[PDB]
Amino acid sequence: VPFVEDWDLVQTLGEGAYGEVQLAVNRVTEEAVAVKIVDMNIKKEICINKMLNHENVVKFYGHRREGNIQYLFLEYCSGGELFDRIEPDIGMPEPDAQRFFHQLMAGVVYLHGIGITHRDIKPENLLLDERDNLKISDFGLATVFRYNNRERLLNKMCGTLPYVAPELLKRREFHAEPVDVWSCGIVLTAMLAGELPWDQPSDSCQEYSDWKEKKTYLNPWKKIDSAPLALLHKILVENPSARITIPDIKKDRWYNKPLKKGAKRPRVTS
Ligand SMILES: COC(=O)Cc1ccc2c(c1)NC(=O)c1ccc(Nc3ccncc3)cc1N2
Repeated sequence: VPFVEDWDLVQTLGEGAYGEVQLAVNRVTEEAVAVKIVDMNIKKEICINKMLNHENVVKFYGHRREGNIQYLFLEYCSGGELFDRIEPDIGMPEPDAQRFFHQLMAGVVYLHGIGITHRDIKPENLLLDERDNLKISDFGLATVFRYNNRERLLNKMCGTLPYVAPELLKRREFHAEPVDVWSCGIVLTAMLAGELPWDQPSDSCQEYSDWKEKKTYLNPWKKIDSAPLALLHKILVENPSARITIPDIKKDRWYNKPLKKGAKRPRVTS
């Protein structure tokens, strides 16, 4: 009973404009949590976080206000960022990328199902727990696109340019779901080639023009096997209304290709 509410801040997990994130350890139980410290947008992040409950979404335990400073208690992910599992210019083994992509789809399906769009999917925002289970992180740019079963079209510029869908730069209004599908396709590209295909998806970007002209003999596409590449051809489609939806990604051949063995379990012989 005494001291269970006490947490020691043992190290910095992240720093930025928002403030900082510290790894906190319970004085009594030694449970590890991530505490987001915002100097003080944050009201919306907390409200969205209160809605979330899924195995592939960073869990929100609660918040505390100490005058001006807000403390967000979040699920600690000991495996760090997916970003650091991507070898520059190489990527990672295709069965690992497939497993992470399955868990990313489960997370995004969940959020879209409750009418939430993350709006900044990228490997820095995809964390790994002790068993390498992927968790969608940081709902600071997230918003509600569906309420009372009515879709709201988005118009605000949100995200990170290499991961943003082309409609965000070309259209005044756009559907939220194809934008998250697109960023997931860029994450899959990064996992399989260890590089981003373009600085941004605009016609003034030579690499983006090459892709629309189907020059897949060029990098990063040359490093990707034909089966995951065929999926990327359906995701990285400029027209968001013609882009593949998640129910159709779940039917894709590479998505359902057996590649990955289960977690290595202890065994003996004779
Ligand atoms: C001491 O470090 C380690 O042992 C390995 C490590 C490194 C970076 C992160 C984590 C773990 N885990 C997080 O849960 C984590 C939690 C939060 C976070 N950043 C956020 C920023 C803003 N909002 C939410 C999360 C990054 C994170 N990455």
